[PDB]
Formats: sequence, structure tokens, C-alpha cells
Amino acid sequence: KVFGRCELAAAMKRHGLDNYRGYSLGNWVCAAKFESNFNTQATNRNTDGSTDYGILQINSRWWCNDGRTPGSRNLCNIPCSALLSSDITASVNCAKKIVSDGNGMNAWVAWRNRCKGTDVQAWIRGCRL
Ligand SMILES: [Cl-]
Ligand SMILES: [Cl-]
Ligand code: NA
Ligand code: NA
Repeated sequence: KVFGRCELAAAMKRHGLDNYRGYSLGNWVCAAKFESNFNTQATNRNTDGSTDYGILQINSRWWCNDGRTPGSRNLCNIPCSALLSSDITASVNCAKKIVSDGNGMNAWVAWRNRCKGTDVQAWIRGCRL
């Protein structure tokens, strides 16, 4: 599913991401824009052989099981394919664990390089939330 911007904002909001670990909703929408262009089916193969999955490009080296990431963990206790679903529940509940792992949203390199320090509130402009 390719979410609209405000559509994704509302779903993230409902699932409790707004202010999660102190990160405003616009930070999460910005991260999803640059991670997946709002496409739940996005996948990205990393140089280390792991893969990133879904709306927030969650990585198989630590967070989900894809059966093809040697030595990896599955700390969200899900198949990585769950991160590709049209319903973002699994991605959100896993993102909550990632953003709690010590470095906040810096876990998402795209967030650090493209969203951090910008006017992230613009990502929820116009949205009836
Ligand atoms: Cl915001
Ligand atoms: Cl594996
Ligand atoms: Na990524
Ligand atoms: Na894994």
C-alpha cells in the first residue's frame, strides 16, 4: 500500500507514535517519506546482507526474521514480511522498540541525514488530525 501523507500521519497518530520517546508526529512522517516514500512494500538490501522492510525500513539484522541474515536477531518477534502489510501495526510496534534502543531516531540513518533539525511539522500540514 502507498499511503497518502495525511493518511499515514493519522495511522501513526492512532497507534501512539506522536510524541513517542519525545518524537513529534512530523518526525515519523518525514522518516517514512525518506525511508519508503510511504510504500509499505518497500525493501532495501544492505551491504551487510541484511534487508530493510516496510514503511520505516526496519532491518533484519536486529529486529525481524527473514531467514537470510546470518547471526541476526528477531527482537520484534515477527517475520520481516509482516512489515510489508497494508496495516502498519507491526511496523509501529517494532519502531517503538527501535527508538527505545538508546539512540532515539538516529537509528534511522535517513532520519538523521534528512529530517533531524528540519521543520518536520510541515509533514503534517493540512492534515485533519
Ligand atoms: Cl511535528
Ligand atoms: Cl536469519
Ligand atoms: Na534505510
Ligand atoms: Na533477523
